[PDB]
Amino acid sequence: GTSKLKYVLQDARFFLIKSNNHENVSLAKAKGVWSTLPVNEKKLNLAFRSARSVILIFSVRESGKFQGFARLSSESHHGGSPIHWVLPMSAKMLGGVFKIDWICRRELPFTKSAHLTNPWNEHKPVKIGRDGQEIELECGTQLCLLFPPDESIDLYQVIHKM
Ligand SMILES: O=c1[nH]c(S)nc2sccc12
Repeated sequence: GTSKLKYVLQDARFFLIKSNNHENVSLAKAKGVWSTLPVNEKKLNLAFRSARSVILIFSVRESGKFQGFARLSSESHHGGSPIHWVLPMSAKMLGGVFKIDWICRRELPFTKSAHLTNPWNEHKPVKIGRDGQEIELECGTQLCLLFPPDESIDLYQVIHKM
C-alpha cells in the first residue's frame, strides 16, 4: 500500500538532485550516502532542521528518468569513509556526506511526470531544474507517488526516525 509512504511525505521538503553519471546514484543506493557542492549542502542542512522529512529525488542527466528517492537521515558530516564519486572537478570541492534512507530505488520516466509543474521553478515541468532545486510540497508529493512501489523497502524503520 501507500499509506506509510504518504505518512513519511507529510509536510516534507523535496529537492531535485542531478548526477552526470549512473555510477554516483549506484554508490548512493549501495551505501546510503550523498554529497553535494557547498551551495546545496547549506540548503539541505537548513532544510533538514526545518522539516520532518527532507526528500532527495534523483535524476541522472540525459537518462530521461528519475532513479528513485530517499530521505535525509542526517546533516552533512566530514571525515567518514571515502566515497569514490565520479566527478566532472576535485573531490575536495564537495561538502560533507549526508546519510540517506532510500524510500524507492525504482525508476520513473519523465514522460510520466509531464503533468507536474514546480512553482519554485517558474511552474516548469518538475523534471526541469538545476541540481538542488527545491520542489514545492504538492508537486513533490505527487511526483513521489507516481513512482512504482518498491516492495523491497519497509518504511517502518524510516517512520521511527521522524
Ligand atoms: O555528478 C555529481 N556532481 C557533483 S558537483 N557532485 C556529485 S557527488 C555524486 C555525484 C555528483
